[PDB]
Amino acid sequence: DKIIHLTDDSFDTDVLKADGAILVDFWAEWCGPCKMIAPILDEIADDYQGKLTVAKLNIDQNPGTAPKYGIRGIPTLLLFKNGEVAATKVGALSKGQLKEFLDANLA
Repeated sequence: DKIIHLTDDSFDTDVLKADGAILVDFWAEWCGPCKMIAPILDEIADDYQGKLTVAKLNIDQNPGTAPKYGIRGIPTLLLFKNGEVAATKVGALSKGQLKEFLDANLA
């Protein structure tokens, strides 16, 4: 498993202190589009090994963090660069859509 399973307590260390790119997924279990991008995120974790880390924060189990980033709709994917959000994607997307988004914003 290449994915970081975040908590509200671990966010600072896992995301804000990490030396590189973290793709954070803000999601919930009852959220249909959230569950659709889940296996895509697994594949991307594999594909982007050494370029970025994928991390997931479930917003019901960890209610404190989303509001700090003004998250309303889910899924919301935030690409962090050394603790600094670089890019925002709200809603579901295919692997092809995520690849382009990542390639364009990792540059």
